[PDB]
Amino acid sequence: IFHIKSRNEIGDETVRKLYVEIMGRHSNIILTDAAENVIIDGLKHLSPSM
RNA sequence: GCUGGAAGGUUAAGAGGAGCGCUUAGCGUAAGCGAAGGUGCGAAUUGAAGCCCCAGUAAACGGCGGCCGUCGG
Repeated sequence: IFHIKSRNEIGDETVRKLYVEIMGRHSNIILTDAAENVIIDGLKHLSPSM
């Protein structure tokens, strides 16, 4: 977990998670918006096409 | 389309009657001004229904889609 606060370009203290599922080969750096727990940019898919 | 509302816009004829002309006494050296009256044109303001507008209505009119992916977007 990385508790990314941000005194961002506004001044508001926008807090989120940045979960990195370190899993060797197929890991995934995931900026998880903490208050919503929503992905905002991720790496590996499973659409769930299967 | 109908039913309803319709704050508001716009909308008549009509009441209008600000003013604008012309005639012409009189004033006028001329130039012209010109009162009154007449006569003609007349704006402002007001002017409903209505349509503009907002609802509701499909056993009203009427209408009942496309593109990408592999059923979803």
